[PDB]
Amino acid sequence: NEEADYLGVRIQLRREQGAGATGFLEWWVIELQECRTDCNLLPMVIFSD
Amino acid sequence: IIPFTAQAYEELSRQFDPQPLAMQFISQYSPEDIVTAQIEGSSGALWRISPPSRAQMKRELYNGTADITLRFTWNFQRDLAKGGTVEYANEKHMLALAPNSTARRQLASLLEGTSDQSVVIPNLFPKYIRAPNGPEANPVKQLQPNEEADYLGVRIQLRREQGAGATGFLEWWVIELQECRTDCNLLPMVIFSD
Amino acid sequence: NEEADYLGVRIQLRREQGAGATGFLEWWVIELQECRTDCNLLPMVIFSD
Amino acid sequence: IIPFTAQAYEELSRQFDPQPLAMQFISQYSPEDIVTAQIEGSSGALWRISPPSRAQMKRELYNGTADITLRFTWNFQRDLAKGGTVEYANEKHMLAL
Repeated sequence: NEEADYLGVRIQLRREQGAGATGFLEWWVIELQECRTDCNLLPMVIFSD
Repeated sequence: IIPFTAQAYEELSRQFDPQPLAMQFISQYSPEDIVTAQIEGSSGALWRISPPSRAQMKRELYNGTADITLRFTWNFQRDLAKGGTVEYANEKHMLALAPNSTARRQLASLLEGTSDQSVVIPNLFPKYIRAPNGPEANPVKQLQPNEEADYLGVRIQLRREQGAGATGFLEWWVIELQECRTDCNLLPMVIFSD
Repeated sequence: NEEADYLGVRIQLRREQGAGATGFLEWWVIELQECRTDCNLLPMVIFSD
Repeated sequence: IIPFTAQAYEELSRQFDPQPLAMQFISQYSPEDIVTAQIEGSSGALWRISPPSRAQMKRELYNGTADITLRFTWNFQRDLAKGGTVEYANEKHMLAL
């Protein structure tokens, strides 16, 4: 189904501030929508010729 | 990366109609072979310069007796699945910012963050570049016959988001063309791909 | 002696703070263990075929 | 990237004169083939590391029971217009801390 068989990605914004000012260490986190184990890992299965 | 319309090709032709060597060069390329890279004039990266490196750069701009080399580089990635043997065609321009020059002092005052003043650096941006089937992305000597003297002046600014507090300085450089009239946030680089 | 003839590296953490908050401009510095002149330079000798 | 002067080649030769295998290797290269890359010892990038990644690295250095691999990598970009079929020559050293 091409695009319809692609996994949903849960996106988060992590914003370390350090409780003070506007110093914002900002980075994005991505998780798979259906993660159960190892939500910190996105297993991409690559078939190398 | 926008390919030339037939109108942009007629406009480039009308711009260079007085130079028979420029028209002889333009006539070797199709509107599909000529691309305008609309390079955004805000740096796509924050300037992560170490505080001692910035203090050294400030000392070298104000007090340095050696020429400080301003290097403008371009590098064109191509589709190897469309053919050719070279994925990357690149080259560099290099202006010597002479000691005590106006541009060197104005780029030194930008580092103080006390001035809304842009530095203008003449002769820095080759508008017309050949991307040949080899690795060397040479400027078009037929469209820029005075070489460095036909390169556009670049207005450089330091943007310094602070957040009104402390020394947390989100710093990045902005570049504009000296003669920008429309879209000053874009630097149209005209690339002739072989 | 392969690994035993490799130079020791002195590593430092530089931490510009700006005397305030947790805004930490952090970067690593590396020096050669036996640096005498130009400790800010690591001379790698490359034999190009 | 500074090519070897004839003096730097004589100095390298005088450094390795006691090792006949080293002199046999040095004698295969010209002063133009040997370059000193003067790598600046300050990182050319700020260490962005996320605060949780830094806290994890600190926990793994102090309390980690597994060996933490310190990987030193070098990668040499070459001019394809000077010839050869390989733009990038690279390798890695890996110390188990």
